Amino acid sequence: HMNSVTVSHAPYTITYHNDWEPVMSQLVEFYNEVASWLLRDETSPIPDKFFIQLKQPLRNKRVCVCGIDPYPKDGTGVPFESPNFTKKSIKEIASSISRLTGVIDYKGYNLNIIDGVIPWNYYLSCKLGETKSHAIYWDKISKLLLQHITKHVSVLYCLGKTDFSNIRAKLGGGVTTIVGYHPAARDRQFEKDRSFEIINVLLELDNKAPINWAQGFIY
Amino acid sequence: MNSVTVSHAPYTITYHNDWEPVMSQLVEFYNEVASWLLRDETSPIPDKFFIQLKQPLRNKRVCVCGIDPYPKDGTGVPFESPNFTKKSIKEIASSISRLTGVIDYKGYNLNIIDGVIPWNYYLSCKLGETKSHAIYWDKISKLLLQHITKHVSVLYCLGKTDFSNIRAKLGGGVTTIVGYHPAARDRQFEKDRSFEIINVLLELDNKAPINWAQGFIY
Repeated sequence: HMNSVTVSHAPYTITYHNDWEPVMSQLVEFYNEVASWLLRDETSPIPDKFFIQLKQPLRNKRVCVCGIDPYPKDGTGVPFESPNFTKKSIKEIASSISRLTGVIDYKGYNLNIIDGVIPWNYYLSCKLGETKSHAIYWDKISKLLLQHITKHVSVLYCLGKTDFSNIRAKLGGGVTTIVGYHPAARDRQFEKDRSFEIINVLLELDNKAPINWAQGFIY
Repeated sequence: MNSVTVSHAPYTITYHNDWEPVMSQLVEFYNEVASWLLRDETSPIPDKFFIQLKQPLRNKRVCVCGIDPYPKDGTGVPFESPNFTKKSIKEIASSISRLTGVIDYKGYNLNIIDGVIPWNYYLSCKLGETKSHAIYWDKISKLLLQHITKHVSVLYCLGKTDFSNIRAKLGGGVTTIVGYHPAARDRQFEKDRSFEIINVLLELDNKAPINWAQGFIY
């Protein structure tokens, strides 16, 4: 179910799943407006990995786990992913799921291999080593894409109370938005955060299947 | 424990200390719209508009919210029913009855429950007309709800259609659930699990549960 459109600058070709179709024209238009600017910065991730998450189906997703932007370094295009399992954020998320599920022995963790879950970066790049530095470039695109995502998922789970302090939640909507502590914050706080369990309670209340968070583990 | 003056009726607003950081803008916003708002007969009466501001907020962990007051005989206390005839509070009491096991009762009040603040998003309607003062309360409503959600752990909105266009900067801290309106005649509120799930959500947020049985009047 894959398609392809072209943008005037790198990565030139953008692959996407059918479910993203209603957005892709405005996306191409918007990205052509800012690409020349942001590409003059070296970025995390690299341009070829900006949009790889658009390959994912959305209709089978019921939970979005969203961070504000990619890792300052070594981003892969897949939000929170750390191939060698070294980034603090994914390690803490893993520790939380470890205590939750009883899985003690694991090599890594990836939110992208969990049924029903799509991990998301609100901004799709940052200047290398500088968090939120590409906000002005992704702004319009960021609203466009997230709004489309929340047309499919039942729960939007944002990580970072400061980062998402001004997010406007739509009540009725059929989408519940919760904002938790950033996993790489301070004074634990994220560790005692039970947002993953809360999500499943919300899902089951909405008569949806719950998330099997243990699926994220890599052995 | 406090008081401020406004230019139109009810001319004065009494409030608890916890509402202090909001009262500056509230007076300003109310003076802007009160003139048009007051040309209609309202439910509730102007002197009952803000009586829920007398409630403490620091000791509240659950907000139960309707879109606006009942079009007749509103008391300023959301969902309150003196003679216990409004279908809303009766369906609610019925649900709480099943949850708590309390069988015999002659009434129910959400406003006498520790940790719970009943709320109406819009603070008035024209007498006999539902959702008619949305355009006057809009700014005020966002301000007051945002403040509440700085304190409560769970926000329970009743009426999916009613709240379908409402957006809010929740922040927190706050888990939101939106359920069917209790007075809906196409729905069976007995099948609603919202009240039961609230205490689960509170436990997951490491808070004490709500004792819903405190609502019963005997």
